[PDB]
Amino acid sequence: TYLSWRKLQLSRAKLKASSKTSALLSGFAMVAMVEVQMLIAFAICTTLLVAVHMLALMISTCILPNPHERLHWYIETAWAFSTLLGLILFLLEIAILCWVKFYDLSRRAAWSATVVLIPVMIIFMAFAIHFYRSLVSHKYEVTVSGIRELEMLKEQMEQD
Amino acid sequence: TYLSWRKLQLSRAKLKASSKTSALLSGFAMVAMVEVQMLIAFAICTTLLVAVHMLALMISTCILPNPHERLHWYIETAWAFSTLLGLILFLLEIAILCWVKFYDLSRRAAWSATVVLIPVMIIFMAFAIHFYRSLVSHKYEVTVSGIRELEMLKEQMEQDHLEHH
Amino acid sequence: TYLSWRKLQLSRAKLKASSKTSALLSGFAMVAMVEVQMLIAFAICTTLLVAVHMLALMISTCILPNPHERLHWYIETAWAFSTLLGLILFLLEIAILCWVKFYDLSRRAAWSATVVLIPVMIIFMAFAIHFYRSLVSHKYEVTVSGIRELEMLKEQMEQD
Amino acid sequence: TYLSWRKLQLSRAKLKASSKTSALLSGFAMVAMVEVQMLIAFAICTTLLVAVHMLALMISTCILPNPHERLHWYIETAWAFSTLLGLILFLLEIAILCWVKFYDLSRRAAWSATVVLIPVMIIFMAFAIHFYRSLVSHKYEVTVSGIRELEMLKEQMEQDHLEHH
Amino acid sequence: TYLSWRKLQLSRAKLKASSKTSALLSGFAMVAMVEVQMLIAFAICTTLLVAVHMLALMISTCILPNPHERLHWYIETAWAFSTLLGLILFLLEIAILCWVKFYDLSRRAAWSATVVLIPVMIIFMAFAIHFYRSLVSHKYEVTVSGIRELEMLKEQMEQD
Amino acid sequence: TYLSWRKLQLSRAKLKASSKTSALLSGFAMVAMVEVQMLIAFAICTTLLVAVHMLALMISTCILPNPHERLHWYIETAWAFSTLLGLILFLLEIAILCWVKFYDLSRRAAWSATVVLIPVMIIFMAFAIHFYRSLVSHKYEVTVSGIRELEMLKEQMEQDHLEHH
Ligand SMILES: [Ba+2]
Ligand SMILES: [Fe+3]
Ligand SMILES: [Fe+3]
Ligand SMILES: [Zn+2]
Ligand SMILES: [Zn+2]
Ligand SMILES: [Zn+2]
Repeated sequence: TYLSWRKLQLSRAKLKASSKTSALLSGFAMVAMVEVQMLIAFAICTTLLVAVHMLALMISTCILPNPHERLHWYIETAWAFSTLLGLILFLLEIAILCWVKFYDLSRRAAWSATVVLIPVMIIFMAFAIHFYRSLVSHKYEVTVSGIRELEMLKEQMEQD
Repeated sequence: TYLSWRKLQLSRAKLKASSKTSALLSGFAMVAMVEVQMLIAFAICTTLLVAVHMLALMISTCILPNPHERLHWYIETAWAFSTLLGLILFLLEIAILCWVKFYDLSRRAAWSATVVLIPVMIIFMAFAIHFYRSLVSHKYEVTVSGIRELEMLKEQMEQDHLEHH
Repeated sequence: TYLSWRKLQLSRAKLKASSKTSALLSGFAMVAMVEVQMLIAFAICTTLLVAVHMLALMISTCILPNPHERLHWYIETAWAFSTLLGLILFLLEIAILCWVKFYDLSRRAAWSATVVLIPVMIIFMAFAIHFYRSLVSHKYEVTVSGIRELEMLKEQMEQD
Repeated sequence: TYLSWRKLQLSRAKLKASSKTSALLSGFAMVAMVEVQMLIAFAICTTLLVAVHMLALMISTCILPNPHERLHWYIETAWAFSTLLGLILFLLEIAILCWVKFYDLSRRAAWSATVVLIPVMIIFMAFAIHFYRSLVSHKYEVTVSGIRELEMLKEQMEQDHLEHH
Repeated sequence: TYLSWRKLQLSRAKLKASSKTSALLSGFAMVAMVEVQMLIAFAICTTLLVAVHMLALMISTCILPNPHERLHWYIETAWAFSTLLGLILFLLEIAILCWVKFYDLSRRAAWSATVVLIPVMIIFMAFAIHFYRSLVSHKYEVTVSGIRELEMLKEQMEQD
Repeated sequence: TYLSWRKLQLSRAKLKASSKTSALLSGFAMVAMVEVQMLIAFAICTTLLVAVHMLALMISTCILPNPHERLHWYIETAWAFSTLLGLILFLLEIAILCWVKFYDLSRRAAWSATVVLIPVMIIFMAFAIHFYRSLVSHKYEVTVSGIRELEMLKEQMEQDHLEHH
């Protein structure tokens, strides 16, 4: 009873927060684009960011009406994946914007920012891979996949 | 008990989230339009986007007061449909905006974006079709459904009034 | 017990959502007006939109402190009516804004938008009528009024 | 039990909504003022609007820690009053803004708007009066009410301390 | 049980509202500053306002993980104090902004606004004093301090 | 029961507030940057601020699905740390902005502000250090902790599968 209650309240706080954040990032970004008016990057990015976020929101239009377990995990993962694509794209978006604001101003600064982004993107790209892998395949293989990737790390910290 | 409780808390988190997002997308889009100030497209889009979202918000003004099941599902579906049209129109809106911001600047970028929208747009249009199909069909079933509930309400006041003497 | 609990949680999610949306639409609209600077329309509209929304919010300042049933339904309906007037006015506002942005630019587009608004406004005007009618009169007459208007529709779909 | 529960959940939804709206109207107004950059009116209004709203927010900083009943109603009423002044000032603010945006443009529009505000303004001023009247009256009753509660708190620490030995 | 439940739900609605408002005031203010571009005042103010608010938010990062009573009241009061400093600073900020918008325009108006602020600031300064006094000292002294300050008022209303 | 309930409602109010604030600070900062359009500082700051906040938001994408205790505390701490870095970077961001807005205008004001930041910055850096220290240490403990939980999950599917025959 406490487990089903916790699961349901987790989908309910995930609904309310996915909604507020996807909507807010999308809106702030649209405004950020109109306010300033590699550019193929800028457009494909803004447009992709809003598209991916709207996808997540719709997945919150449809989880409400809806064995059951496998379908709910595929939908859940599609929502999580769309959302992660949105956070990543919002980061790329601010990179491309430092780029556009500083283009004819200072190249050193722009390049510096876009560069300091790489290590975080790696962690970001890492998870994006897990959610994508989890989407095509079944829980087991990805569960064992995950134990392998973690155990091969357990050997590194000890050596040091 | 847990089922009716979960259903009611789902309509309550759907109310609170439909409201916050419909209002936020609409407001942000209106501001985005005034800030830059194929164009027939831009205007019809902004205006449709705000109209469809206001529709959703009103459906959240009216689900609160509310056999009942069929009527509640139709209203629910009209809400889901208005909302989905809003997400689509918001996406269309950012396309038209890349279009307008980049028009005399770079055609390659704008076109590239507007194109990369297609695979996602398919999924959006797909669902929009299902939600539309559910509405047109039950236009019949529900109107009646609503008559039966309003009648039962006219009847519950007649019984509740027959005891006042 | 479940009924009184559901009624109370409905007034509580209606309070929280009326508040967030009335405030957000009002603020976004005020900003939309200052950012661009038939115009009598534009001013009367912006001003009416903010006034009607503030009305709803105040009705949320006063439902909190407060036979009881009839008074609560009149207040409820006044809140719903103020809110609906706000959604309508927000739509009119975006119409008038396409109008103002495109005036000396393209008349075809502006007129096109303001036109595509009519069928939705009808549905909007329709409900605005119900809430107004519900305000002056008592539940019964409007309940029967509603059964008549719906039954006269039951005859149309069958014929086709 | 249901009554005390409902009262407490009403102060909790009133806290969460007072906060979101007071903060949002204030922020939006400040931005609206800087964006355009009878004028003594414009400044006194913006400044009063933000001040009154910050007042409300602080009253939400202090209802959280809190005989008790009379004190809680006075504080509640000060919150409702600050909030209502904020709604009024926000309305006044958009009037003065139609005024300023349209000043050298069209006087007819600005005046028309500012006029159409009157019937609604009456209802706002009406309630503002009631909330004001409740405050001035109990300035007496409550101060004392608060002394009795703070004393009982000074006394509950003295009893709670008499047992430590 | 009802008391511990109410206390916990009060810290939970205080968390959610401190967060939304501190974040919103800080963001709106940052934007208000960039949009317009005694000035030492303007900068020290904007900067202090954002700093004090971020302080409150962090205190909401750390109340979540955490005899217990005395520590929780010191943290609580530090949060309340940071928050109050934020509301005050937001008011000062709008004063300084009327000041900056009207400087070369109309001095009468600016001075008028900044002046009408004083009586509210007094009430604001008053509470800021209570929360600060409550921070260095223990509950008792400030409780009695508070009974003295209130009783000396009970003598004024009667005389009139 | 009350303890596990309180813990779960604390992660739920922390989820909802981390989300609203991380998203709002990030969006507001991006807009603040485009609106004005030592500068290497300005760019690295804005970009770091948005990156660290997006990190926090994602940690709220993943705490929802989730021995378990140690893993949940590490994830919790990574969230608290990303969030705190965001508050710091937002503060740094408004400093750099006083700097940039006032650069060719008044150096006294900008410098004054940027200086008055120091005592608060200390408290922020202080906590940032503790949260960092907790992470580096348990890099060991947790990885293992997560292996034990994922294994137990691989084992609970093997038992749940041994009964299907
Ligand atoms: Ba501008
Ligand atoms: Fe809630
Ligand atoms: Fe909320
Ligand atoms: Zn009779
Ligand atoms: Zn003693
Ligand atoms: Zn087998």
